[PDB]
Amino acid sequence: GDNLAQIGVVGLAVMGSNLARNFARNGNTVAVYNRSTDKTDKLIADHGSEGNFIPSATVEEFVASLEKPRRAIIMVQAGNATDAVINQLADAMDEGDIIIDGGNALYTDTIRREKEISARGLHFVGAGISGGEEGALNGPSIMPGGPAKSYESLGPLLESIAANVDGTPCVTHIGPDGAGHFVKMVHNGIEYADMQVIGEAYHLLRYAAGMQPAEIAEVFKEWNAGDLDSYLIEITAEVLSQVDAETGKPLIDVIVDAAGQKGTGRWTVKAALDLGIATTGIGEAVFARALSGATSQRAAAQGNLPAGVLTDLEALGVDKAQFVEDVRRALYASKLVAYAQGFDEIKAGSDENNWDVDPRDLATIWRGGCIIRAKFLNRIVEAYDANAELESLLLDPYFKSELGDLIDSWRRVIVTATQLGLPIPVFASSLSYYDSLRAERLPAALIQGQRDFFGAHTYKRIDKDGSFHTEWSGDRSEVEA
Amino acid sequence: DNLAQIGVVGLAVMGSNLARNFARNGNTVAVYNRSTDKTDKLIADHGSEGNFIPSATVEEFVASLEKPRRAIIMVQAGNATDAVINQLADAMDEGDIIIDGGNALYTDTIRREKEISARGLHFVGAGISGGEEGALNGPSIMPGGPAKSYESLGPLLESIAANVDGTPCVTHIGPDGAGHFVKMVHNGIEYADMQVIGEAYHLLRYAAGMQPAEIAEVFKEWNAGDLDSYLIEITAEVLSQVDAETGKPLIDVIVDAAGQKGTGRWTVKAALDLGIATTGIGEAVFARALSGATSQRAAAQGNLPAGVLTDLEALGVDKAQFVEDVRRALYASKLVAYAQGFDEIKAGSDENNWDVDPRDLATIWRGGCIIRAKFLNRIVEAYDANAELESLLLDPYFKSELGDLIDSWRRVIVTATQLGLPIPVFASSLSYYDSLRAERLPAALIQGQRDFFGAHTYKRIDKDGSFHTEWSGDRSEVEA
Repeated sequence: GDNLAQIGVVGLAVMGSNLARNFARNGNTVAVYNRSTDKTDKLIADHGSEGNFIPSATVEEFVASLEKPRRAIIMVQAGNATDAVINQLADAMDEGDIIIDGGNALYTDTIRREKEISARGLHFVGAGISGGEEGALNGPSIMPGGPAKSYESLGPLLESIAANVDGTPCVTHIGPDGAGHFVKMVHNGIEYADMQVIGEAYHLLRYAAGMQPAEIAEVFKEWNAGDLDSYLIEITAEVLSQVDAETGKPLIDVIVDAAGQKGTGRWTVKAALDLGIATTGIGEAVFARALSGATSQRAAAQGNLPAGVLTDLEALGVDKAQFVEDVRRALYASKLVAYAQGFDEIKAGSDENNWDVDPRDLATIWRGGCIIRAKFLNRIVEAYDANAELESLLLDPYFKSELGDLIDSWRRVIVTATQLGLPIPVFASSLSYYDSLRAERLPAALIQGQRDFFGAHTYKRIDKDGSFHTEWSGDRSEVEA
Repeated sequence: DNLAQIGVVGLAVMGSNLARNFARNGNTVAVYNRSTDKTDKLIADHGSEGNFIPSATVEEFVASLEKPRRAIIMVQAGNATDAVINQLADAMDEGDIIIDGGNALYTDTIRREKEISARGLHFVGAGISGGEEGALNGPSIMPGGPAKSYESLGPLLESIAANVDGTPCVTHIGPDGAGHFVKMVHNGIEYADMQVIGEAYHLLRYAAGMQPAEIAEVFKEWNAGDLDSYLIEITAEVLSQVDAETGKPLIDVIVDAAGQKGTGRWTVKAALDLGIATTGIGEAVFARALSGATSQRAAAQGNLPAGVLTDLEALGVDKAQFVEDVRRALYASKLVAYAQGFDEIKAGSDENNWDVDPRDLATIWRGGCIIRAKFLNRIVEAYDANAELESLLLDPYFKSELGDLIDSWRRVIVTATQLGLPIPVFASSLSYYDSLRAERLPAALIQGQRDFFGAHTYKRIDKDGSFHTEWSGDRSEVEA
């Protein structure tokens, strides 16, 4: 009846609350539960006007106040807190019901949980939810994984709260089991890289070009008009514009430059290492966060490492404005490299786990409700639309056409930065990855040689299939392995 | 009597070679292998090398060991290793010693310690380097476990360990998984050492135009100086080898796909979760992953725009100043890799309660290991002078060297970029260096970005406490 809810949310911290309210604000009847009932009461009291909520003090009431097939969404801390609730819902649920973790869960746990829960006759969906607390309230990006029959009852509910971009719901069936939580973690990694490339551009503009932060804010606003158009560059301009009331100096000059990597960024570069994917952009970005928090080591390194002979833009004879454009092109290229790696990681996760994930879906639903939202994503959708089996976003004709006009600026940026001794982790590592991909012969041939010498590790040959070994200690003849 | 002092479980190449190491060094060695065919091949071929006491069952193997019983496990890492451990503990006496010598994950070793520690026994996780020739001819052995066990075990281990200037390349590392942890960091450092040699060889061949034969000759020249290493010495051989079938240099015929299928990745994962910037080892592992992506390489080869490129001739760069500039970029990039590697040891040591002495490692890595080089003595000296040295880069010797390395370092990154050649570790290392020097890093901006979109608080250089700016409202600042 109308006394039954279409969806329910277990765990009413700010995030679980915001998501329940979002379901209620878009005309869904929503059941809400929390072990400590005090939280439930505070939702009803302070936000009950936003729509039609059905509160329960027990798990068995919650499950009884839900229409069928029963959709419940868990929004408690990741790990053991989560498994607790999952077991409680299955004890109480009937066969054919759908259980959903919407918390930030390692995708390996999601596969374990999906096997066990499906075996118990139920249905398990792991659902990535970006946008933090704001997105959860006003429109997130939803990335759900589980049985495709479950998105049939779940899909239209999520399409009602999801961020909308040009009439299209920023949510779609990702693939089976852990695909959703996997793609959310890749998206958290591709954000560290986005924040890092912007940082690098800012650093080169402040210390090579001698631009104050208010003036750099203006340059980002103008770049936000072009191809780089993104929510992150938009807000970066707001931050650099800010002034500290107390001191009168730019707010950024009064913030301790120490940013922990205590987040998801490190899980992305780990699966990359496990799937054998060169994610140098996200890696360098995660590493750069670690280095910033080395307070004792930075204090001791300060002014104590030799710089070498350094020049400036004036002595090089470099026009400020030409250099600003060059940094913009270096930024763009480095973002492309980061994304090409991230989408490689997606394709490798998908093959390893037989997921059949469509990169087009991710590029489409990441246009709203998350921090990486940018017009840029549309060209990734188009690229895969033109060639499902594109071996790299770099090889898409549009992007390959762009690289043609980026490359010289990119090279000039790494050269100039070295000549002024300025930190450029992603810009420089992206160009090395680029020049690596385009090379006919890499120094791995010699690594194979070293390994065969010290460990009889074997090497393959260009002209003949199978493994081979040189009798290094012996006659230096070559034999089959 | 008629008892073995030490026993080896796992009679494949590592294990048979190890058992044969103990025997050749005049200990009596018990040998047992689940499948008995291997236990036979050993006695059949290498039984003449020393006194082996072979067993078909775990009971017989444990019956042949002198008390306190010492058995080394040399089998597949993972489920195969956890099984042999229970089979041993189910037959051993209180006070006996189980040693795992395989490439174990250090978190399983810490857990295996407490499981076995409980049952009255002692558990040792021992990193064994040097592959199969080192297992026979002299490995570096990095044992972690209870100190009171090294007393029984050390003298046996010192009898087979690689020996350098009369000092044995084995010593107690620290409690539980300390030994397996430093073995994993030694393997990560090995990838960086190999990658920097690659980058140099690449710039000598593609920027200077030297053929393999000539690169060999300049590598033996560098081996007389400060860079003396086993890796550079073998590199010159590899580079001199000619493939008989075609007549072209053997490395021109090798598929240039390394493959990161090793333990190099376990180092970066550990670094990532310990809050340590491992850009050298990281980029080294990344470069291996990239080399192996055949189909993406076939597709990108000749299809990505290079830009305008120059050569050394048009830059007016002298070949001889360039080859010495490359030598210094390699020396500095390797020094960055070692400093990050030793920061990971500090962190991992501090994360547990290990008190690991970095000096022991630089000392026992001088033999057995592929990374053995004269350079390690300088790391020992750096930590003798300052036990709390914040970075190897700051140790006065290393810092004095960097003074003379930095200008060549910058010219190499610059020249490589202008010739479109890939130099990942050389370039990652310089940004890390320039990061360490910077008074203000981009993390200040990142804190601002996070406070705006996630109310993720920030800190201030003047006042104390955490602060947030009402970005969506007044844009004022309110402590939280």
